[PDB]
Amino acid sequence: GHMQVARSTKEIETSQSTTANQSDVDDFNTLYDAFYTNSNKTALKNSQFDKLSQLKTLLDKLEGSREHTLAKSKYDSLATQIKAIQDVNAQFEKPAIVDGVLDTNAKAKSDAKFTDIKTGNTELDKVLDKAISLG
Repeated sequence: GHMQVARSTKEIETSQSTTANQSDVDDFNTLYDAFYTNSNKTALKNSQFDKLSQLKTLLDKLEGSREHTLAKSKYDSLATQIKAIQDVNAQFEKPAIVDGVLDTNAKAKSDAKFTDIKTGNTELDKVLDKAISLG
């Protein structure tokens, strides 16, 4: 076209393989940060789990970019932490890791089949566990 835009006035990026965008990354990281009840990311909010496919979507926004890696390693991480939560919550009649904290009020179903899930998030592992300890 006659506009001619490039990396010239779009920050100091490009020419270093593919790279993500903040409309890709920031929201990713944000919704991602959001899955975590705290920024230590040692605990997970369950309302965010519905956005895990969205976090995958934002990671999908990272898709094709280098950030994707990092962010897949964030995403997949976060996804696992929640999936873990899900896994074990999924064993209860009602989730028992909710907001990084287990629901002792939960009900480890007759279908509850727990796994010593390591998400890499220890405190989460320990809350994952928490639930399993209801099981």
